[PDB]
Amino acid sequence: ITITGYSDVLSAGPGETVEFKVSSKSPHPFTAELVRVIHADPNPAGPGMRFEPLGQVFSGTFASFDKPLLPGSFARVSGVPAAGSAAGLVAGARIRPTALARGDQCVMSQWNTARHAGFALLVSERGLELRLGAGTGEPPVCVLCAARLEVRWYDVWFAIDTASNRIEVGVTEVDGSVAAPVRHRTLQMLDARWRAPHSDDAADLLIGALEDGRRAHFNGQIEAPFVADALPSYAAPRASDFSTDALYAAWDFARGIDTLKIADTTPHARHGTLQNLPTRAVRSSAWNGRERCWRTAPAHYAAIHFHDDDLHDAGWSTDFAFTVPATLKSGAYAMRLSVDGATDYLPFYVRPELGRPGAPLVFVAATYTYQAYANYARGNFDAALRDKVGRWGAYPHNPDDHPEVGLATYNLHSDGSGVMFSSRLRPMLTMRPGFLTFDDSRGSGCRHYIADSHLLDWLEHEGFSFDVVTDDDLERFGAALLEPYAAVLTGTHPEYHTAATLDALAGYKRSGGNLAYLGGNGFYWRVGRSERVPGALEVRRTEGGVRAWAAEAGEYFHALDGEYGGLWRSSARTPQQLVGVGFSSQGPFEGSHYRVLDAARSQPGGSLLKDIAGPLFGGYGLSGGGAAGFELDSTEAADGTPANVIILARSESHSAAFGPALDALLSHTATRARKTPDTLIRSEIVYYETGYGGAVFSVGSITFCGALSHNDYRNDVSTLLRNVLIRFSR
Amino acid sequence: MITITGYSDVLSAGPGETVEFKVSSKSPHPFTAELVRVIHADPNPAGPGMRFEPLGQVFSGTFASFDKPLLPGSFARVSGVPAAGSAAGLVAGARIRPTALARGDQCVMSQWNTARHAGFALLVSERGLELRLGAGTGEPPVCVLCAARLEVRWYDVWFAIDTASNRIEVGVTEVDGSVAAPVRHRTLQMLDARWRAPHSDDAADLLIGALEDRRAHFNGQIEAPFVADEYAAPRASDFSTDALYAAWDFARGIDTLKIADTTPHARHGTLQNLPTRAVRSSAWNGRERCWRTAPAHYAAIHFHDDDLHDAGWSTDFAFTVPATLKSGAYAMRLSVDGATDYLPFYVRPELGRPGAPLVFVAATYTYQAYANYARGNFDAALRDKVGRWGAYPHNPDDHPEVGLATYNLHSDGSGVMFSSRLRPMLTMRPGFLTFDDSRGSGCRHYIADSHLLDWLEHEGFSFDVVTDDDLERFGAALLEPYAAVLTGTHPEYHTAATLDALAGYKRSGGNLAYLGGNGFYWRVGRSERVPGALEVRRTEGGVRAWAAEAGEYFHALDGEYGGLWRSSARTPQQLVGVGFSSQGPFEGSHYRVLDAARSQPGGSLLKDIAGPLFGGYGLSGGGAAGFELDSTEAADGTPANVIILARSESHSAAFGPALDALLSHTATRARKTPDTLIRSEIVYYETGYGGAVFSVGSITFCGALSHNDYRNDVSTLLRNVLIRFSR
Repeated sequence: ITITGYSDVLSAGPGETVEFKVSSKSPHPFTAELVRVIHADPNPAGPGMRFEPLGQVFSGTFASFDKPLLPGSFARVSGVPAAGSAAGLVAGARIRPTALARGDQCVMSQWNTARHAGFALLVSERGLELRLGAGTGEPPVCVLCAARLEVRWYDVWFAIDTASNRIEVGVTEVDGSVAAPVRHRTLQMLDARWRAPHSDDAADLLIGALEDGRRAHFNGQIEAPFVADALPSYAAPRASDFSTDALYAAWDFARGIDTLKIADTTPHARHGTLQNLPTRAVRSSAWNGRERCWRTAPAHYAAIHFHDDDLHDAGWSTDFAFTVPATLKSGAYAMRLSVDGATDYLPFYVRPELGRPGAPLVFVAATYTYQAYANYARGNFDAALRDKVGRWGAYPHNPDDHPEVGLATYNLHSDGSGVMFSSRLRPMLTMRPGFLTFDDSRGSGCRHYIADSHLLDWLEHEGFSFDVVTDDDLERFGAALLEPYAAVLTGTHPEYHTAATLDALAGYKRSGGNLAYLGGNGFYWRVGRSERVPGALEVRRTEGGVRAWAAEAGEYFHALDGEYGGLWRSSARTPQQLVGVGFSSQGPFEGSHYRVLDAARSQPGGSLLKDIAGPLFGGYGLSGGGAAGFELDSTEAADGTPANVIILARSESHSAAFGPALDALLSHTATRARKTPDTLIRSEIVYYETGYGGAVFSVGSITFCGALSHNDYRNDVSTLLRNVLIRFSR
Repeated sequence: MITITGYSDVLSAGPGETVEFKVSSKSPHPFTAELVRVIHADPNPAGPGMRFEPLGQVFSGTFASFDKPLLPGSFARVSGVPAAGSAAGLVAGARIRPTALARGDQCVMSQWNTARHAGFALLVSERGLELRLGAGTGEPPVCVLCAARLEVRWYDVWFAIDTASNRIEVGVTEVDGSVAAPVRHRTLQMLDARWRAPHSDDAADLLIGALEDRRAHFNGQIEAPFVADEYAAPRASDFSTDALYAAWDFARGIDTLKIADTTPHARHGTLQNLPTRAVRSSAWNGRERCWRTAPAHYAAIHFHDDDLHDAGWSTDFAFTVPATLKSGAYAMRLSVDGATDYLPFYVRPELGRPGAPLVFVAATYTYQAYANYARGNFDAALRDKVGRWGAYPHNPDDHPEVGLATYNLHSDGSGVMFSSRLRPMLTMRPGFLTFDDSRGSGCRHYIADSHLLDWLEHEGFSFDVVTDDDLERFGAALLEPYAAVLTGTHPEYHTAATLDALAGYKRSGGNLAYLGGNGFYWRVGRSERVPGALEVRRTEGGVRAWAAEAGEYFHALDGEYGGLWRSSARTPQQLVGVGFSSQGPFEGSHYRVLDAARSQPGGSLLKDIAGPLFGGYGLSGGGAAGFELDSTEAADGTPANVIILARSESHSAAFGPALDALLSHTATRARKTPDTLIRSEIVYYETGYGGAVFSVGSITFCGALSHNDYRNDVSTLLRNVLIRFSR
């Protein structure tokens, strides 16, 4: 990737600053040009790429620097002497290694590279290894304790004892009640192959990695590491076996589970800092199932889960800054970067000032959802799609070929556990104009930021001015930010929300506003977030539902904010309470048509179908060739669809590959309302008045907006949306 | 009409222990009780038919018949209290969430001296909120209606009698003021000496949830009732506490049957028929999910007009186990006027004093969870089949007076979380048929388990019997003396204690024979505080007759996290190597031997089984592999040394995957297609502790044992296993 980057914020209002951070592998400086993005789907059968060049609002040329991406989580303890004394050195931890086949993985190390002094305790398929620095002249001392370690809890340690002149390296299985508990040690004569360190041997202490030139990132859980300077007053030594004058450090990971800090409990207070956001709020060895909430039982959660592909905050220097001029209208923009024929875009949004709308409509860019899906390496970037990317001139870089940009919460880590965090402080290839997600046999295969530009393009063509706010903005400002608008429109797929963003949308309905839910599968998953950890989103896929992975029992509560994660249904807030329909069926990326219930034309809101002949409509579009496709929502009175709901149309004839949303099932033959599951395979367009003054219009299909521009913006789907927004702006 | 039925206080007793039998008999003649040992309880003409050993010379009696009633519907009784009110008047109210207003008058709170026509009652209905005041011996009661259309939401309800201003007020206000059209209604009526301050002789019990005139059982949640002696609803916090007659906080004692009064009057009460505690109250906002650490979010109780726990029937006779009566499955045959019933119980061996090499576990937790399951399938054809086969004559579908199963919904649509064993349990009767089985007997649980006990006796295997309740009490020590432990056809429901007894038994070096399907799936809650009650909350997902509400996942009885054992980090495969993977209709199919299996260890078990198929027959759905199926899953803990000896094939299309094993409708947790779940796998493996495990992973496996007079491949297979396990 010749040039890429990211921004610190994804939105800013008048007078606010966005910092852009670029990494470029060219020897020449790069150019940045401000553009407004109009249409981002490069399918020739569609409107194609469309920008408004705004080079005179902002343009620059800036020096190029190759900034690196370094995945893998670990903890650093800084400002510490080299551990050890003339009596010796002891260090250990309780561990659960989840992926020993991936090579040397360091539990704990302290390594002064220039002086070749220090220690390292690693695990691998060969067992437990101690590496001791031997000075300028000699290769490192290395002691292996051979053992076959499984994905289970172990105590591991090493002890250097000068008095008896021995090095001990040992591992013991924590649960003694199993058939064959592992207990091995290796004893080796010390023989002045080690001596007490000098003040200049000092170096940082790492947990989870080794810094001897950063490598050997650990996979799995680590709990209660400690370091001692003397013998205690065969079994594994632990922090409690020592008098506190021998303890160099004993870290208890249960303290500060919503922070990046690891606390030392000795009077030394040698605290440390986690890098690249490993997973806290996970079970530790004391967990027995009587406690499920880390907030009231921290001792059952005294572990951290490290992953050699964790990625959060690249730390890239800022190359240029941008302040929104008070005259620049609210909208979807990007900084176009250029070097040596290569392009990238840094997308961002200009947010209207609070209470000072610039248009009657406001669009919500579903950045929480974009971030949850960021850099989803789907394993689908094959020959046909790689070739399709060039023919259409689409964005060239896919996460499948570029694993250095990290994973999406829809991926698994290298140890097979679910990816619970997604950072926006890294290049987000999936949030790029012209990016293709699927090799769509019948359309463009576009999603999220790119699919949403179908709507923004259609709005501008049909003469609707609109402002833009993001999920972060609703998080910051609440319902007050939406209140001034005659209508709020969502993207194609607002899957991910916090209670604050749900509350903003609800409070907007209560203010009397109109809500146009123009997507499918909205309001499904909770995310967690925190002021302490900006730029990170947390997803825990609890209980059930349609999910790329399952959270483990007892790890259902978010680390960042302490809230119960998973499906919004599992926090008593169904989609149908917000928008009258809810996720009911999922299939492949293919669309179908709607059939008007013409009974609707008489009933309230049926005038919305004025100038749509029927009975069917919408059998076309840039997303799978059909206005009702991919993921579908339908009414359910038992989940809170209001009694005054007017079902205006219902989709039919999807392929057999469409199936029911698991969380709507009591069994494979019965839904929660005790219907057959096949009645879930349908998208229902509904309209209803909220009783607050305004109304709701919901389509319940992710591909609905992919039909808007069909046959040069003249089609039944375009007529329907014009009708809705004309109605909503009276 | 059920002429004679009854139940026992306990379902098992060891030497020197007593079982009390409680009978209701509608005959004017006395009934006889006779001890029998149950051999085979399946009345299918094509099978071994009913089979008992009469033990009338061990115990027989004759007893007077008494018609004892069944009275469903939960409520709270506060007794030993004066009649509420003062010369200034009377105020009473509560926060409620009514779940079924169409079912008629439902009493929030009442105190009614019937002889004196004195007291009050506040009720809700589709017509609104009604006050009834006693008016004295000569006159019918005063009634004040406040008309309103109430939905399933939280409301404050009240009435206030104020003599100074000569007004009666009845009112209801919707708790959530932020909704579009919040309900606020009241009715004002002039008092005019139509009510007067109570006298000491007007005293009577104060009820919450029903009226004693017992009728008008309430459906829904009640929170913070109280009594004191523009406009807003009065609440307990509005009163000086010496004007407060009582204010109950349901958050205290959530794991008890007691409701606490917070005034110095301490007018506590006792819940009847086991209403549902540990449920959300009005303050619940989603930040708390555990009642044990956030009681203020759970200060409501959910009443149901069909709750039923503890009939309170008097004991008619008792039986003490003689040291000479061997451990086994017995029953008390009741007899009067041509009518028969059976009261089943078990004789449990003494701890540490085995009487046989084998011990069988009667899965009484599973029986109880399914007790009196009214399936809606007792139609002409099955009613006709029941008479022809001479089967047990009474079905829950015809007798709602015996209450529901945890597989039913209450009349308000909420899940049935509790099942009492202190009531007639029609489904645990010899000869009771559950299904109209086109290919067999349609038998389940206690009756299906007797397929196995009959086969054991035929083949010369002596065996002792313990129940789930026994493992709860005694643990692995009760199992240790036996060379093998055998399960029933379907040990679905378990506690941490019963799982631990079986696991600890494996670690002691024992042999385990899992002869069923869908075992070790659901958690139950229980407590010594409430003997005879079992609790089920169907949390998260899985194949479930109903879904628990978010935030109500912890048991009231024991504070434990309910639902699937998977959701408490204990898969079936950790215990028996296979786990629930497919569910279908009551139909069985055959197994196919895995050709590798005969070579590696445990392959001798297939000795003298031709193959490659076997077991395409049986009294349960016509096949040894049917109904609910278990299979291996390495990701769920199937031990690496597991030997898959056979695998079922050719189940009907109606068979589908276990929901909790799915990440989506096209992928399992191990990322395979769901169709690979549709299979029963018989496995064998060594535990590493000295003994081995044999699991069949099929509910209908033992319905094949007696096929062709006990000579058949399934019978050969089980015989091989048990001789191996008893060497």
